[PDB]
Formats: sequence, structure tokens, C-alpha cells
Amino acid sequence: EFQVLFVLTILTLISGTIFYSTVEGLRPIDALYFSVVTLTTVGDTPPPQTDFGKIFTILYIFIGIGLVFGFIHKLAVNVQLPSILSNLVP
Amino acid sequence: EFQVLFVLTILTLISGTIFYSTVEGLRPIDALYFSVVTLTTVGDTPPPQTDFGKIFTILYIFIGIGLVFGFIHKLAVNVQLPSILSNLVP
Amino acid sequence: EFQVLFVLTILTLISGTIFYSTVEGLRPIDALYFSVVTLTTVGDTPPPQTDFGKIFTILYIFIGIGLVFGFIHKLAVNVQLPSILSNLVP
Amino acid sequence: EFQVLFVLTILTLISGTIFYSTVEGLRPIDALYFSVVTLTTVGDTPPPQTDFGKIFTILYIFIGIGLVFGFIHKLAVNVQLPSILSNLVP
Ligand SMILES: [K+]
Ligand SMILES: [K+]
Ligand SMILES: [K+]
Ligand SMILES: [K+]
Ligand SMILES: [K+]
Repeated sequence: EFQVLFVLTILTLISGTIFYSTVEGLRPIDALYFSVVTLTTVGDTPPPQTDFGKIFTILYIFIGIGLVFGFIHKLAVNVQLPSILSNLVP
Repeated sequence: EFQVLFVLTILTLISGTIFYSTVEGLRPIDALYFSVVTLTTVGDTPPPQTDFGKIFTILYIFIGIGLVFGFIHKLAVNVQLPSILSNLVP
Repeated sequence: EFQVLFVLTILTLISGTIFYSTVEGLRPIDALYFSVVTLTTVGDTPPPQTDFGKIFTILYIFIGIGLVFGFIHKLAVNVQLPSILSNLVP
Repeated sequence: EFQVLFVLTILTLISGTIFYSTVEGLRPIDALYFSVVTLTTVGDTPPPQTDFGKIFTILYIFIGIGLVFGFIHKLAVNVQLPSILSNLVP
């Protein structure tokens, strides 16, 4: 489960990185950062400048938000929770 | 279900597109983009400049956030999930 | 239920409106807008300029996010849902 | 439960405060503010300027969002809810 959501999230972020670096002309790291803060809904960066970028982002949000949060919901409930929960047992 | 949330989301976005292009003077694509990143709570664009825009946005958020995320919750759990889940079966 | 969350949300927003208009010197409408986009996590406006504003905002987020989304979760599931659901019945 | 999520959230925010003040050169209060609005997904501030800051933020979001919202979900359902719910009983 976690591993699958892990791969699915990675692929989604790779696509975004490739897209924004190419179409919005961002350095790969900045393209990855934008992809991440967009799908996690933080949105702390300026928006895309091109219409292609705006259209892709709209679709990217609708298709990727569900996945990204599904992964986060498991990364903290099925991986981070035990490490602390079990450790909370003397 | 999915089709209904599909239509409801579309109509909500159409209203926002019409509103922001008219009142905030945005090009349709930019009006749609603002509507989308606002309802999905990304919020990566500058805020509305007019008081009418601010008031509408406040109401738009409260009335549209629930719907938009309801659609996303189905688009990934009742449409994207199987495609990958079933395919995860050798 | 809905009415209680309605009042609780209103009071929370009134406090924010009073706070930001006074401490950050915002016009009431802008103070309300900031309060709304902050608690709904849209965050499309610049951040507070004063330390008092930053501290209050941190506490305001932790105490108000839960309430605001609780209200939204009811406004769309216990009020907007039927209007369309029942109407979806020929 | 609440106390544990309380401590876990505090530690997470302390790490962010130390990180951003050091690497992004922010005053402690601003470092804390950025950490808070990032993990709660408000994202109303400009993004990190350094690559180290961008990389850390990406990891910080994925590891901290789950925890922070877990704490919020309890702070309003297991602490703020009763205070008003029980009080809603004549
Ligand atoms: K946001
Ligand atoms: K959310
Ligand atoms: K958000
Ligand atoms: K934002
Ligand atoms: K901004």
C-alpha cells in the first residue's frame, strides 16, 4: 500500500518537474518545488505565467491532490504513527 | 455520483470564471485559474482587488470548497483507484 | 448543529476582523478577507507585517481551522447535499 | 493523546524554526511563522530562496502535514468541542 502510493506520488511529481521546467522554464528543483507545494495545496509560489502552464496546473491539481494526500495519510498513520505509538509503550 | 459531482463542479467553476473575468477584469483562462486554485485552497495568485471581488470570494469559498473536494475525493477513490488497484492484480 | 457551527464561525471571523483591522491597520473588509482565506487555508494574501500579527495568526490558525472546516463539512453535506440530492429524484 | 500530538507538533515547529532562521536567515518569529503556515497549508509567505530551503521544505511538508492536522483534528474535536457542546446543554 504505502510503497504503491510512494511510487504513484513519485511519478506524479516527476511529471510535474518535467512539465514546469520545460514549459515554465524553471530549474528542475524549482519545478519540483512548485509541483509539491501545488499538490499539497500550500501554494506559496507565484502562479504559472503561460496559458499552457495554467491549464496543465488546473488538471494536475484535480488529478494529483487525491493521490498526494492519500500518501500523506498513510505516511503518518501507517509509518510515523507506530514509531511513536509503540515507543509510547514503556 | 461522479457524474453529478462532475457537473456541479463544472457549473461552480463556470460561475467563477464569469464573475472574475467581469468584475476583476481577468482573461477567462486567468479567471478560471483563480477559481480553481481558490476552491482547492492552493491560493497561489494575488487576491481580488475589488471589494465586490473580495465579498464574492468569501462566499464562493464557503459554498464551493465542500463540493470541489467531494468531487476530488471521488475522482481518486472511485475512478483513479481501481485503474491502478485492479491493475495491481497480476 | 449547523446553526451552532454557523454562530461559532461568525464569532471567530468577527474576532479576526477586529484584530487585523486594528493591529495590521486593514480596512474591515480586508481584515475579514484575510481572516477567511487564512482559516480556509487558501492564503492568497501577503502575510501580517507585525510580530503581534504573526503570533496571533499562528494561534488563530490552530484554533480556528478545525471549526471553520467543521462548518464547511456540514454546509455542504447537511444543507447543500439534500437540495441537489433530493432534486436528483424525478 | 492530545498531549502527545501537542509535543510532537511543538518539536516539529521547533525544528522548522531552527532550520529557516539558520538557512534562510529569518528572524526566529518569521521562521516559526513560515513553518506554521507551510505545515497548515496556508502558504501566504514567499517561498524559500535557497535550494537547501526548498529541499528541506518539500520533506518537511510530507512529514509534518499529517502530524499537524492530526493535532488540529483533536484540538477541536476532543478539547474545543466539549467546552461548547456541554455548554450547549441548559
Ligand atoms: K494555500
Ligand atoms: K485540506
Ligand atoms: K491549503
Ligand atoms: K497560498
Ligand atoms: K503570494
